Amino acid sequence: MKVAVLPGDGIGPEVTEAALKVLRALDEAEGLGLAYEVFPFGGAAIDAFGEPFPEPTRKGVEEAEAVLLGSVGGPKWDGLPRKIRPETGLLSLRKSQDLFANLRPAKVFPGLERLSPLKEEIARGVDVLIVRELTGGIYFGEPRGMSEAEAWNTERYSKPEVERVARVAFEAARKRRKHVVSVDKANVLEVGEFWRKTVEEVGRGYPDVALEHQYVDAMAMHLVRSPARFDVVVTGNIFGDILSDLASVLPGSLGLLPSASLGRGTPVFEPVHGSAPDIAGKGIANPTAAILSAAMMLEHAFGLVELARKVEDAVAKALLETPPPDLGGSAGTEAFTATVLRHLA
Amino acid sequence: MKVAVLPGDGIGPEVTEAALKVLRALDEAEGLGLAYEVFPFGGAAIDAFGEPFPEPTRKGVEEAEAVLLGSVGGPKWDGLPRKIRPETGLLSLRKSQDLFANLRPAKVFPGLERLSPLKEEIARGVDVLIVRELTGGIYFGEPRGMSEAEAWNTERYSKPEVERVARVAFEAARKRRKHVVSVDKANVLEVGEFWRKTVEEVGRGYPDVALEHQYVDAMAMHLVRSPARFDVVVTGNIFGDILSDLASVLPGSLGLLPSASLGRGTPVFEPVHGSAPDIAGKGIANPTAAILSAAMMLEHAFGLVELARKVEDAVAKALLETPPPDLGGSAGTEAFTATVLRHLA
Repeated sequence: MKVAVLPGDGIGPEVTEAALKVLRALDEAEGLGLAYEVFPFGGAAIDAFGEPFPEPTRKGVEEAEAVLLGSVGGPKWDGLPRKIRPETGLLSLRKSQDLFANLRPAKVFPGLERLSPLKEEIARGVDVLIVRELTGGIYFGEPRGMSEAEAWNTERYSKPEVERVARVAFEAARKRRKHVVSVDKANVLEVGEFWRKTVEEVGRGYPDVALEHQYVDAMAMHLVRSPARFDVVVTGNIFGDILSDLASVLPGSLGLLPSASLGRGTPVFEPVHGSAPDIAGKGIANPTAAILSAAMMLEHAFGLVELARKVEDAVAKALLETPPPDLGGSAGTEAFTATVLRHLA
Repeated sequence: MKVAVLPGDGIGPEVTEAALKVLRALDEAEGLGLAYEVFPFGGAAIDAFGEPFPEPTRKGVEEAEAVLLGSVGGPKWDGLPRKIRPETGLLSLRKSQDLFANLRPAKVFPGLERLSPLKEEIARGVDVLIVRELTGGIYFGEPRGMSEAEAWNTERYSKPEVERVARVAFEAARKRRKHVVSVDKANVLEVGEFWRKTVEEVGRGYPDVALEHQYVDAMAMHLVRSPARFDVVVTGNIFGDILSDLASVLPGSLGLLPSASLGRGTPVFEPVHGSAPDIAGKGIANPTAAILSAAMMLEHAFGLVELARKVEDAVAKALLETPPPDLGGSAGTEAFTATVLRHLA
């Protein structure tokens, strides 16, 4: 199990090490053959190397089986040339490994329905994975322009772009509850219609996985009214962006959320939360998102789904047993990682 | 006050007459100079005339100051040629009057936070009006197509299309709480950027109204986390469609929602709910949406905002005092219209 570990900035070192504590603990207990090396990325790399993604890290990410990424970014680097800012190294990293699917799961863990914006009864059992196409669609479409008189942008998708994101949806669903919802605007848009028939054609290779389709405006409505009804959700890039952010607020605790970017090259697992420089070194940073990113790595980079589940369960019990300051408790980083390991043992 | 009344199908006759009872009651009490004539539309018109929008109604809508529209649609007409279906007469009606802005308000009335999907504390005080651009954007953009290899669609807007929907937002905000949020994707899209600077230029003529801008994916997140923060929301057509449906589920009682379509010609005020043929003639249909459409008519077609508010208040008190079957009570159509009139007197 070859991991490139890119802690980054701020709380990045702290939360990344908490996830490595879970992983080393599983490696001793099951013999996963863990091997990892820590590499400079982000602001630390700009300061030490002069660019956020230097060639040592490029090579190390190139040679690894997965990246456990921390958090990148800081005011010190915010004014730099776009070429070398922290935010841009994240895009260089995605590009180098041709990652075309962002996976953002939102889950209301047992006993934390209290944190949801939705009423308990709706929040109970939500566990949905949003698969967002990353490389195409309107942010990248041509033709595009603006004049004094008008502006234009093109939502364009080819059969390969849809097909590849559809297979990561289908494959992900097999590792969870065997249901996929593809979301489109097939009733008004050619893109919609084309997307739908390409996912339905791809669906055929996955007989063991159910597929239905929803129009995006009905899908936003269901994500507030009955989000517990969904397992995996797949859609294009801008709708994936709108629907991953919609689903992200449903647990009501944004710092808990893990992320993964999957593609042709080395996959990247990271927390959705930023580098939170303001509390770096205090040992209060909530590691839940970084430990859950480690769990997504086991599931999606090594196929160790059952291990991923076990880690999630330990996290779930820990959030109840010694809630972090974010959930109104007092358990600092170490203390919280400890009760996860304590449930893991 | 010249009104063309188009009751339509199913519960259309029943709920439309309940709204006319409120209006005749205000007309006697204040001397509004109410004048209305009832015209065939929808399925009733297909059956009597052979088309859902016949020339008598076209002319009557042409000569009126506002349309109070009921609900249109029925299985009997669902198989007909697209040219003459009920759904298509609604589009012919919009076209004839060049209505370019759909206004959908979602409001959690006092004491009905219980019905919301969101926790009480978030649902309390939500009252947001979504203004959706109706004529342009991607559903209508050229170029558009599909081949075996790819599909394409164009999100295109000209300075006039944005400018006109922006002024109905600004004007609507003046009649409520003096704040507008315009929503875009200005950070990635040319359309976004262009939309933003055209609304900010239009904002200048409305010094008495505040303007801020939000990216759509952040705006979906806020509509679940703090929707009470917003007065009027304006955006393009597909985002207006996604965000009007998102906000519509927040009261948790879809049958209550009024709608208005505003433009160059005669404005149309209607309930969001369909014709509900199954309960037509039973006198159980909830009139709240049709009475609230009458109130939106007073506000947006005649500028009688204070009267509109008074009607809304009577509705609010009535929903608490004699809740309809939909809110778990027993008050049928008549009974509920009566306690509105009783608060209105």
